[PDB]
Amino acid sequence: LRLKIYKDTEGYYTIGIGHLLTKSPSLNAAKSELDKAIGRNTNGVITKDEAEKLFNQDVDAAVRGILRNAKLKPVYDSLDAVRRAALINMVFQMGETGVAGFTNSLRMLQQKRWDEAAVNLAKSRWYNQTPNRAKRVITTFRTGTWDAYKNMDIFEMLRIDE
Ligand SMILES: [Cl-]
Ligand SMILES: [Cl-]
Repeated sequence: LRLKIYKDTEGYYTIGIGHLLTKSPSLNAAKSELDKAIGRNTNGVITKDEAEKLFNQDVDAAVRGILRNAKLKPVYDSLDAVRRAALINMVFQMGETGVAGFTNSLRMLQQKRWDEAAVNLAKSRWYNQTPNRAKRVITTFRTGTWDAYKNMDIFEMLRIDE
């Protein structure tokens, strides 16, 4: 959808399907990151094919972040496939270290206390800053369904949220 550099909900330079380029306030710094990611002089604009390539890599990266993380892996391993997509969604948005910080929520999720996990996940900066997205992800954790995305797989889910 967005094939030119934009800022994300935190004001950070981004392109494509939520591909964060840099936290630097320099648009030139962001353009340099873009060119390095794409492998050419893009001047701040990419193709659809390029956007989808970065997206595939970014999803892979989020899965790899979980599997390499001592706190996230055992939660991920305990979840069914639909709830695993909710966890990948969080990591995609906030990064592995950020999600690994939800210690209490992760525990509740591992215990399969879905309603209590949902309540705990909402007492977060995440929820207060991106409540509609957070509500969709949380409903996914609570129900183990894709109901919140009705009007599926992790790629489609992120295409919707991002
Ligand atoms: Cl992202
Ligand atoms: Cl709580």
